[PDB]
Amino acid sequence: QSVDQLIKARGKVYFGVATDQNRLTTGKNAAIIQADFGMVWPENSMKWDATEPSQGNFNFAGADYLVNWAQQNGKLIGGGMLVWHSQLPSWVSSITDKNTLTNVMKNHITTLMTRYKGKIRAWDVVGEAFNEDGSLRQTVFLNVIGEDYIPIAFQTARAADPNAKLYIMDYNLDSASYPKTQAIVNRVKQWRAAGVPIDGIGSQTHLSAGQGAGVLQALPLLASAGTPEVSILMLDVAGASPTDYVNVVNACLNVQSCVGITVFGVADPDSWTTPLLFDGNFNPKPAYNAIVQDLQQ
Ligand SMILES: O=[N+]([O-])c1ccc2nn[nH]c2c1
Repeated sequence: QSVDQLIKARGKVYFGVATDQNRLTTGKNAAIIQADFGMVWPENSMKWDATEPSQGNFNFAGADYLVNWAQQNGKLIGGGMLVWHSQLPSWVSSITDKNTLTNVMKNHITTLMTRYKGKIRAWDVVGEAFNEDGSLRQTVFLNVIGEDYIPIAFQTARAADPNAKLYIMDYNLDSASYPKTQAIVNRVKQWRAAGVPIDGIGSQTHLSAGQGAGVLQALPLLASAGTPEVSILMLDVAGASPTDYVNVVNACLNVQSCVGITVFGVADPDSWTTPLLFDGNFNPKPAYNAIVQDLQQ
């Protein structure tokens, strides 16, 4: 059975998966994605290192491949990460001038979003902008542009493609008692009150064993920021316990603004702790069956 079809029948938009050309050309990834997932996200092909490895010299081959594959197979598409401190070319981090970096960041956002205009359901505009204590991570963007880099990124993205849902995403938003979760909520509330177009908070849900339970409280907390949408993304779970996976699914089911869930790959050997839903033989694991059973009605 298809977790995407079943979650849609529960009123959600999609059950998605991260992938890219190297997965879709090998093994059973394409067949599993065709059958079981309604949205694809690029594991790497839309990050800054892949798409703009030297300034103004864009490489769209991998991103084009994924977008084309998705359209041919009837899948929704997400993109990202537009602004991130990891996988960032040295030519970017070497910039110390505010105007220069602002213009570079805007051009990077606008170029990618314009190329795929109208084809992308949601973009991860800014990723991993928070320290664990809830302060803002001191990246080149923060240090050179200042705190306005987040407003600027979102305003630029909205102008480039107003069809897309614009997300901020972060990890360790899995417990309501951890400072980072309330901190991003507070800053997103404030940004939106200032007119910044943040449509979504995406929770990069990389769990250890037993951490699914806390998501039942953390995801409603994220939704209290008042964004149009929240989502689970890059989901994986060390040990792949059905209990942890079912808890995350139920958290999304319980939150009206949660639009869907994306799992961080297909088969365990291709994971970034056997933490995915398909084994090395590309067979569904107990956690996959448990999600199916939970979503059936
Ligand atoms: O939901 N995802 O797994 C996922 C993977 C790669 C991404 N890049 N930007 N957003 C992403 C989400």
